[PDB]
Amino acid sequence: RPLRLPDGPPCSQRSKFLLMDALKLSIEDPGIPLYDAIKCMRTFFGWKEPNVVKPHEKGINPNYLLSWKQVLAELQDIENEEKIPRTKNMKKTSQLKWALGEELRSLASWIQNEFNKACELTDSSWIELDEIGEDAAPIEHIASMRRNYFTAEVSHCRATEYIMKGVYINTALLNASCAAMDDFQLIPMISKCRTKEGRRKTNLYGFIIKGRSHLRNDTDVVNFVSMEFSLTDPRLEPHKWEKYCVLEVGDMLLRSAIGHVSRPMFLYVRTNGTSKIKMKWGMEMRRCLLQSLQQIESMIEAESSVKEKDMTKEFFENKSPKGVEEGSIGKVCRTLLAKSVFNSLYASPQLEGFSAESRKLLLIVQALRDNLGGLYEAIEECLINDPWVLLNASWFNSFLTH
Ligand SMILES: CC(=O)c1cn(Cc2ccc(F)cc2)c(C)n1
Repeated sequence: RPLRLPDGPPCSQRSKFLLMDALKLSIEDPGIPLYDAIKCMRTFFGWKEPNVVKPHEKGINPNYLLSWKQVLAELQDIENEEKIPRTKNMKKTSQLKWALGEELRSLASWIQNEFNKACELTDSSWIELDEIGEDAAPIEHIASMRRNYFTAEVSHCRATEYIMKGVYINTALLNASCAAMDDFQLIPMISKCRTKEGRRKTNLYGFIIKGRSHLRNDTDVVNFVSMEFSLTDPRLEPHKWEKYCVLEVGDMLLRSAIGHVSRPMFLYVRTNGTSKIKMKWGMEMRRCLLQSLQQIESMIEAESSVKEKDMTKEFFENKSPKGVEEGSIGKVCRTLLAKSVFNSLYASPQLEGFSAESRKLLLIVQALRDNLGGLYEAIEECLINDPWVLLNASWFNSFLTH
């Protein structure tokens, strides 16, 4: 019996920042977030008077518009002051006070598309060669080989960009939460990468503005407004953007498969919140790299025990198994990594419940397949509205039909 997935309106985006829909303004950098952000802004000349093109149905849309216009205005002030300050504390306007706070859903196709996008390779590297690991001593020879092979396959992976993006914004927000407790601080969303030719690049995805943050404990919430560039027209999948007000803010000139084209640039705005403990996990997202490697190392040490010989080279160079189901060893590494990253990006008690209880039903059907309710209500009580959980339930059902 397949799990019954819930009927209802399509599920909507709930990550802390854009994933496949993000857009970067970038520079080849010659280290202070706000200076880097302003230089990134200055690379774009297609800005225009912003307007709402997908309203937030439950929020105050004029306040989101006023908030983006305030960002541009206060950045314009910074540009007129002789020095550029290290940080920028927003005026406590009424639109920002409002925005900072002072049901069954069915599976939609977008979340699978997000996951496919996370597995892809980008044209830039997002981690250094020795990024993975915490070891006090030098690693032994086999451990080194395995980490180098693995890193070669995931260093350019889109899921790794999400890791580093996530690490940056969580560190910046958490640091601001105790260094500027009473300020509506403007926090640029930045990542850094290296192009195939070795050039260092600094990327701006947008900004967040934090609310008051007297975080007395791990579960105290700090609210924030995120404002994120995108080329995704929200009118194509409106259900995805239930939680957002979306602005059109510019026009960008692009190289494409039909030469130069001009496409509108959007700004995805929502209010959100996070806690000390979730920001600490966000700072730890590089462990996804380490957890994924360790799942690969289990597979290598299984083939190795059987062959009475270390199988690291034969595993990563694909030289007994007669193929790779996902098509390449590279795709297996990036698939494992994307699962770990999405578990972190989309963490929830629904995911936790689903993971524990679906594994129980897994082993039971495995033992029935090899040798021939209640647990179902436990799993299916986690199938409410979360895109990541619903997708994983959809995947589990394929593992059942097969
Ligand atoms: C209307 C609009 O959207 C707009 C956008 N810019 C670009 C800009 C703004 C602030 C900066 F600190 C750097 C660049 C300008 C000048 N107007």
